[PDB]
Amino acid sequence: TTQPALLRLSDHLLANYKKGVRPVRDWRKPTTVSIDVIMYAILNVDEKNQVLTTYIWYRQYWTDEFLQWTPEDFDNVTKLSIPTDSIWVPDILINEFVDVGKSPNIPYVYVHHRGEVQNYKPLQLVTACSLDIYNFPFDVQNCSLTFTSWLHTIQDINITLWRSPEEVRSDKSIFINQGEWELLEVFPQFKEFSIDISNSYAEMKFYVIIRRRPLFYAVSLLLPSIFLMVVDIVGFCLPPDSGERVSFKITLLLGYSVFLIIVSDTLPATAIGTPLIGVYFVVCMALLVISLAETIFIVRLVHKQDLQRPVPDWLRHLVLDRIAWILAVRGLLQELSSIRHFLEKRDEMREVARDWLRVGYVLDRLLFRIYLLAVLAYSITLVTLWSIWHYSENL
Amino acid sequence: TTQPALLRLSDHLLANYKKGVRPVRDWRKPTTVSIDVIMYAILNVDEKNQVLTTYIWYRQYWTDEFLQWTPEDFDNVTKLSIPTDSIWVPDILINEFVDVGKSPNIPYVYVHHRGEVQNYKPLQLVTACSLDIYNFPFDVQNCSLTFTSWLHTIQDINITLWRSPEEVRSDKSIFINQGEWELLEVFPQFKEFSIDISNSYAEMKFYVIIRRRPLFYAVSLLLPSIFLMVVDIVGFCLPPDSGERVSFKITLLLGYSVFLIIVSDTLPATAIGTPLIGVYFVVCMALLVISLAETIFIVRLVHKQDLQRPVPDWLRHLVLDRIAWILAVRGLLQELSSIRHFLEKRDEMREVARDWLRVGYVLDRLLFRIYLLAVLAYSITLVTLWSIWHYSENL
Amino acid sequence: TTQPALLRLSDHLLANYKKGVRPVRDWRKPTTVSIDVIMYAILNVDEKNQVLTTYIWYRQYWTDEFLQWTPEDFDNVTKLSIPTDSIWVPDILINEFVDVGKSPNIPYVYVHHRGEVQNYKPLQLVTACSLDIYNFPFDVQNCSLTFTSWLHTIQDINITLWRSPEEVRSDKSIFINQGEWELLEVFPQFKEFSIDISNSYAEMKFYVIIRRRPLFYAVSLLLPSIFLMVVDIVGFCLPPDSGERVSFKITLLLGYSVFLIIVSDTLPATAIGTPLIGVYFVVCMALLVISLAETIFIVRLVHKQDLQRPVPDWLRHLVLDRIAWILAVRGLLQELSSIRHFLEKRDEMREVARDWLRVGYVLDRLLFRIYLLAVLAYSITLVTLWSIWHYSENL
Amino acid sequence: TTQPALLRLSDHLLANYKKGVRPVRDWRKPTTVSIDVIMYAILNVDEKNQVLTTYIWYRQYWTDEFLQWTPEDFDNVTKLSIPTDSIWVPDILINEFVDVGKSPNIPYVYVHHRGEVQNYKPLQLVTACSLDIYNFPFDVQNCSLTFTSWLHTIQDINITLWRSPEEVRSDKSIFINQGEWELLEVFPQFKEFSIDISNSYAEMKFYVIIRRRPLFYAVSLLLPSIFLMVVDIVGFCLPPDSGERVSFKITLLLGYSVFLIIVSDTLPATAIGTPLIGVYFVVCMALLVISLAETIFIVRLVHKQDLQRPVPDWLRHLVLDRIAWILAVRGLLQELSSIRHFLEKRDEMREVARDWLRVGYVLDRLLFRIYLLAVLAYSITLVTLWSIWHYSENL
Amino acid sequence: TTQPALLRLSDHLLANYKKGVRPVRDWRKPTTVSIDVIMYAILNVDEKNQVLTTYIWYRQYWTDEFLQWTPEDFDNVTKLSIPTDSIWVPDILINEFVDVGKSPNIPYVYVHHRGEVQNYKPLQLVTACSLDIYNFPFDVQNCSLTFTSWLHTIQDINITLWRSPEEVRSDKSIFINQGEWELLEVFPQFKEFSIDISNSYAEMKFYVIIRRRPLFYAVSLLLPSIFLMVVDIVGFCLPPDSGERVSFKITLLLGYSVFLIIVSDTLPATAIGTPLIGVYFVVCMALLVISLAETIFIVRLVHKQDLQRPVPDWLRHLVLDRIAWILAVRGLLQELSSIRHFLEKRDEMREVARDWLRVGYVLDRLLFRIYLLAVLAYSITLVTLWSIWHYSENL
Ligand SMILES: *[C@@H]1O[C@H](CO)[C@@H](O)[C@H](O)[C@H]1NC(C)=O
Ligand SMILES: *[C@@H]1O[C@H](CO)[C@@H](O)[C@H](O)[C@H]1NC(C)=O
Ligand SMILES: *[C@@H]1O[C@H](CO)[C@@H](O)[C@H](O)[C@H]1NC(C)=O
Ligand SMILES: *[C@@H]1O[C@H](CO)[C@@H](O)[C@H](O)[C@H]1NC(C)=O
Ligand SMILES: *[C@@H]1O[C@H](CO)[C@@H](O)[C@H](O)[C@H]1NC(C)=O
Repeated sequence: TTQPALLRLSDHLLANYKKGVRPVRDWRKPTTVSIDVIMYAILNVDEKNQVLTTYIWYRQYWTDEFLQWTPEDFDNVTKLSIPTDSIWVPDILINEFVDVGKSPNIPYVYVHHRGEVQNYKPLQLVTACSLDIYNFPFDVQNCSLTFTSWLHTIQDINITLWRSPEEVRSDKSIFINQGEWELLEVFPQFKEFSIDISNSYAEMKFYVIIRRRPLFYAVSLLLPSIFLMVVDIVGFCLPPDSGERVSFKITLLLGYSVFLIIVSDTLPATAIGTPLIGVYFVVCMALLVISLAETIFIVRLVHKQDLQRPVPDWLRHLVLDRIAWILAVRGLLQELSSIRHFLEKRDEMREVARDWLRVGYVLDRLLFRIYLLAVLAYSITLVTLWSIWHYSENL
Repeated sequence: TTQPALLRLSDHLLANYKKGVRPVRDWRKPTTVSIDVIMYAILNVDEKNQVLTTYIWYRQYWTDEFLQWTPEDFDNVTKLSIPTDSIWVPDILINEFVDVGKSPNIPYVYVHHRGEVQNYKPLQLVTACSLDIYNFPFDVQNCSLTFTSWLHTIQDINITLWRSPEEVRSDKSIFINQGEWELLEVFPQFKEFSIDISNSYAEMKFYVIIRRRPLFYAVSLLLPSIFLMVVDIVGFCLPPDSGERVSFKITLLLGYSVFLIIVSDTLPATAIGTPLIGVYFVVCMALLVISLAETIFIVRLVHKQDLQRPVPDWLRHLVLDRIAWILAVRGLLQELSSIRHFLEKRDEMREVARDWLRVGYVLDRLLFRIYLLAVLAYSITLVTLWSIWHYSENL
Repeated sequence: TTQPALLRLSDHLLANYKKGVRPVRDWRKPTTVSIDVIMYAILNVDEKNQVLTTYIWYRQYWTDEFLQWTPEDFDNVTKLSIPTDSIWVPDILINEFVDVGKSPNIPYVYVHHRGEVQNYKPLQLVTACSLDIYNFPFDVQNCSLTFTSWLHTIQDINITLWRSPEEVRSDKSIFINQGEWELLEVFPQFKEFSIDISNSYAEMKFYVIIRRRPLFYAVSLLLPSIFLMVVDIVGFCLPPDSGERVSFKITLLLGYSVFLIIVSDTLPATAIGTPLIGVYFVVCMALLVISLAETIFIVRLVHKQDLQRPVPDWLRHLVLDRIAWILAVRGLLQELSSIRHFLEKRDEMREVARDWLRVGYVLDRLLFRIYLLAVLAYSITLVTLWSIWHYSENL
Repeated sequence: TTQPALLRLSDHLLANYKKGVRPVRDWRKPTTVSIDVIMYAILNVDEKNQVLTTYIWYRQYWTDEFLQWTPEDFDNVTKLSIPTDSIWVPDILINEFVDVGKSPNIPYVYVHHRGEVQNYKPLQLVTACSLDIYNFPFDVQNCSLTFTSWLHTIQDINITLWRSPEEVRSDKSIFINQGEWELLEVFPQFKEFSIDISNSYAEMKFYVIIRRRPLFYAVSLLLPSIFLMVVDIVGFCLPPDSGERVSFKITLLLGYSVFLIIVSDTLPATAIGTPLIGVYFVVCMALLVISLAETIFIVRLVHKQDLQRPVPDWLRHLVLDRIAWILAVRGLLQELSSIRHFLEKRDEMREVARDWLRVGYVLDRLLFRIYLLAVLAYSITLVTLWSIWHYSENL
Repeated sequence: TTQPALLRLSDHLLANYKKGVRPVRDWRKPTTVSIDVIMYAILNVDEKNQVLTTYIWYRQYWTDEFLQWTPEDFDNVTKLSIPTDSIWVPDILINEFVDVGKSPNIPYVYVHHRGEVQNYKPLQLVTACSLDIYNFPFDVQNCSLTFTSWLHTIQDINITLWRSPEEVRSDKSIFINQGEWELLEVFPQFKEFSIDISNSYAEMKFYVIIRRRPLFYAVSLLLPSIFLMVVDIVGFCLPPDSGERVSFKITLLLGYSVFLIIVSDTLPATAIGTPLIGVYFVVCMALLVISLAETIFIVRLVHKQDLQRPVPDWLRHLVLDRIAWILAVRGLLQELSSIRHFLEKRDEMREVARDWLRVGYVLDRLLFRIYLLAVLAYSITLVTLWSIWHYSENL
């Protein structure tokens, strides 16, 4: 007619159309929603409140049996857009979410032909996830998102995947690669959910694989922790007996405590787990404290009237395996002989006070061995963490 | 007829239906809402603002006497879903809440048959609770949630439990066990509420039992506080008199103050209570300060012209119970005898300055006893706190 | 008739009813709103942004002359509930508020009989108040809430109190007593408000009296500040002259600075006032600094060639009131006499360097007096603050 | 008639009334909005994000030519209130704003007579402003608010002031004077805005004058910075040469660094400017560092084998202007003479090591002069800042 | 007619007008939206969450074929404003955004003539961007904003630029120049977007060029880092051998660590990059630590019984290139000769302990060379960063 095609097509469709009833002619046939997920960016991974922020491009389609027309009647048009609030829209929600509402709504949907309705929308999802930092510098996380209908059972709503699973697994078309986390794989999975003997529901789980970039954390933390070899080589060659070691070890302890003072403002906080690097740091702290204490005992003993046991019961264990594994003229001469002792009184002080450096080292040597074993353990665990991080790129 | 069943059933029901009036044919019969609560996760327990964040799956049903139909008239269908905003929905609210609004709405409800209407919805509840941290590492909390109608009295609205109470007590089907707090029991309870002589209301209280996981806090706090035995064994065997103790005790005091500097960033803050562990920490601080002061007095006395009272009035109390519980030739000889005194002047300095180590220990020994009693008290209170924590799993 | 009573009663009332016009038959009679306030909890008192968060149960009623019916016509029912958005609701707002919107709405109101309409609603009020912390540990606050209509004058809207004032003064039926602040009195007051010569408005002020619980702040702050007697008794009996005091006072200054380092994370921050306890703390700091400086001068003078003025002009003021208020044989003997002076050269060093401890104390004694006066002032002001806090419970 | 007056008056007005068209009979006449601004409180001045929070009581009126009636027809009533959402309301917005939405809406407006419509509403405005802290303790700020229509040009909407400008300049009727900032003047101003050659817009700028209260900041910051005279008088009279100054200056440097450690938690942060007081503080820090360094050189030189140049090229400049601006008997006697040198070897050590205190002071005296000039500059700039602050109350 | 023109024109237009259909008579012609962007202010650049906050004045127009009229029929009016919610409005969104919703809506649009509809609105955009701080003090950022339709393809919606590109490039008419960042260029760009073989979309990218103001950061950070020349000139001229250097270098290390303690509260935090200035700071820290260690070895060696290798294998490399690139009378005489050795025993101690200052400097000199090279590198990199910053103003 003279009326333009789109206006009278919308009049023919939307008038005498009841939004709020499931668009099926036979109620025994469930409606099928085919959803798709495209990854855009990873905005934040809190790893203290166990929640991550993500931004996802989302689309889905279903069949609306009451929106059908013959094209050549309405001037041969095969697609139009009508407002979302005037048709039936299913309720698809995420099971795990903390706060949603910063994602806007799109008030337009295509109704292509034969009832094909398509919805395009962005998503600002803040979803709870179980984030572990056991291997902090080299983390690989394994988070899930579940799509389902909160009310409709599987006899009313089915969920299917839009594309083939392989395309969804490797889809990095619009991802931002200038952040901190690197996307690896989005793995879809279908499940039937039921926690009671009456009703069952359809779910579509998406597993998101992310991986940290360790360069920043390596150059900012590991090399100052490589300085344990510096402290070892400055504490080894320096005389272990009374000298400047006590003071210089104290200064290095203050420095290595200032380092962990700075580090605590950068390492993540979590109330259920701690990084293994922190375990190695506190082990190094304990060994430094025991080293300082042992140096204090050795300094004190050989300079404050050493009365150590010559042959105590511990000597047997000391020697069993440690040495294997690791008129007035007469009065004038009398007083001259009496005052001649000043030379001895000036000389016999060092010989008194320089006794037992030999026995003091039996503990410094063992503690040096402990330092080297600790450093070797740190190196091997760092290498194996890097290996586990690097082998995760196969998926 | 030719019209499909669901559309004309919705037309028959919703047309000439007035939302806003209580759906009863006789106004003397109150409507009964049967509610249920399923526990999902404990997102946050603030324990500083006395509020916890929780996520609960919720459902309820009531009877709508104006939504009834004979199935075989409408093509034998016995269930349909209609929008929530087109029927009467009761107002069930939580008495204690700080901020709600991050939980979305579900715009669909089943109207099964004979007026059975079911509502399914998630809940993001941020509810105030009285959280105590007296036994911080081993806490067991006891929080409540109250469901009632804010306007309708008990003559208009009754609240009943959906399932049997035993099922609600032990329902951990969908709980997340990868967090910090562990769920123990959800105990329902019915009460009739009235704060005036005219109106009474129906409530349904739910008591949520949670329990902290102490592993993280134990390995991160207790063992550095186990190092009090390290400080005791390094302060005992080291000479108590003038030597290196003053300085070494000062260094340990700086270290044990750095520890509580770090701890204050991890211990919770509350303006109405403090953990008992903090009480033991400050007691240890006070004892360390008194030890350092006593060492300073002992160092000062025996090296700066000791003029202590030989037999003061305190000697009686010192000995009563402490020792039980715990031509020119003549001038030449004259000047030789005069200058012979240099040996004595060089020798009689140590004997002057090494007087009274015996009396100085009467206080170091007692203070060592005080340290051991404090450590024993710490150990026994830690054991009893763990026992109280472990016996709470029976419920 | 056959139609049930509630439905046709709602039809008779709400149909041909215009929401948006004040429900009076004669426009010269103002409508009267009778409000009531019940106290539930005090969620937060910020005392840095001068705002407090409160939770109040609220109710009010007015007369709607267009909602009237004869009961026995409509099957003898004398109460019903109708949606709030379908009738006229007055605009009652708080004058002082920072952010509202976290309190939900109740979409139901009773219309009892003869036009009696009742509204029940919770309130999440975040209202600005003038909070002072002059007596921080023992605060008693005096905050107001004002209820009025923002547009309607007193010729259109009147505000009256629901119950008698005495009941509102003492109403602690549902208060939570497990928080930090204690409720004392809610005092209603009526006022007529007008800031221009044309229009006047009706207000209903509510004064909320709250009171801090000082136990936590006392046990956490006062006793370490009771340790000023510890520092006084360790600085008094220790020799004031050159010895270990300079160093030990330095150590106590570092400790008493670490204390205020910790305290600054717990004391409240306010840009218009400071607690008097902080004034006493900084006075103690200044006195400690002046003590350390005076000890440095006394140490320096009596050990570095004292050339003080014997009788300067200050001696008169020093003594006026301070002492009241507070062949070759000849050469051989010659060289022997020359070398005999070594005894004097070894002995006359202490006598040179031990001059004037007597004059040094004239300042240490006065400064000790200053410490005791400062401690007495601290004690008396703490006692009077506690007395003012305790006498406030009469109201 | 029998129908009450207000209901049929509202029926006569609102029926057949089209909201959404500008209420003028002739479209060539712009509508005039007469606005007013009343100041209530200044909630926050961020001075780090360059934004302030304000609370303003607001009102405006315009003429609605379609809402007119003869009073004696409708029972002689000359005012009524009708809902805001049923009439035409202009769009008046602030040009500069960061976040609005915490101010509620008032759903009622008076339509007095002959089309006089009045709107009363509160405002929660968070507006960006250029805040400078050059004179932090004594700031006077100069912030603007602009009211205009975002779409309608001046041919459609005009903005006029309700009252006379003088009344708006001095209007402190409802201001809260218990905060931090003091209101001085609200200066209205009219401008015609146009950034293109086609369209012009009408604006009404309001300049808000505020002023800080300096008491808190003075008593909390200036007096500890008055202690520079304390450090000057303790560093002047103390011997400048080797003694206790190096150590005592180090202790004062640690104290004066602890002071600025505390201050950094209270001084405001701004990325475009710094207070001049901070400049004086860092100048004092630099002068203290140079003083400590110069003392170290002087201590080192006169005690470690001084080999300074006697007459270098700098001596000319040193003296030009600085001094103006500022058998066996023979062997027995031989060995006696040889050993007689012990007296000289014991005596000639001080005379060697006490050389050149005279030359060392040439730098300490000059640096003392620098300290006094710095203190004088600090005092004069503080006085002039106070004078500028005090003279701002004339407006 | 008697009815005023605007009311009946609005009646003629809006009645029988269907909002929700694209306003084209022929559906094969896409609608064209001509957009414009005007820059107002840069509120925040987070550079830790990789997001910036911006405020933009925005406008656009399109053609509405169903809103057309002949002017002289409706009393010769050629423009009117009608509510936005009563006509068709396209959906133009930004691809990258984190949170929107603090920008209000303007419920009025001009419909000029022949279907010309204009929309004016402000925008509060919080958009994600890739912010780098490699050259922190002198940053130039390069951020994008993309405008497109989220649903409509290019066959339905086209996007064109309102003005010429040159005007948009240089448009600083209403910019605020009192902030931290300086606007340089807004560069528009058109692109056709398609990530699939079926649908294509039209985009309009806007590149926003901003530039930091370095004055504040220069005066607050660079000059204290210019004090490395102060530390170099106080560590060079001071004797490198045993003396006061160890202690004075320790004090400078504590000062230069306090500086970076203060700096960490002002430097930005980013998990993907670090400023080069921080790299130079940590290099200076490492060199200071190695200097202190080398001084400790040199102090220890020449004072604790030096037993260094005289001619080790390292001597060849030491000398190859380093020196090029950089009765009783007999007994009386016997005892006199025996006691005559006291002079030698008092004299031969310094000569023993003053051995090898010559060899110790071979490392201090090299380390001084390292300091000068580090300072030169710092200066040249600062100059080149300033040059890159200054040359960016050409665009
Ligand atoms: C629609 O298709 C028919 C048959 O294929 C064709 O004749 C007609 O031209 C098409 N519509 C238009 C508007 O061209
Ligand atoms: C409904 O039930 C009747 C009787 O049980 C049965 O005959 C009929 O087939 C059922 N409806 C349908 C659609 O099959
Ligand atoms: C209402 O009151 C009348 C008279 O008191 C009484 O007869 C009647 O039974 C009452 N209504 C009902 C439903 O009982
Ligand atoms: C309105 O004014 C008229 C004339 O002044 C007066 O007679 C009449 O009484 C007034 N209306 C009422 C309701 O009194
Ligand atoms: C509109 O234009 C016509 C012809 O140009 C003119 O005669 C008429 O006066 C104009 N309208 C009005 C209201 O003046």
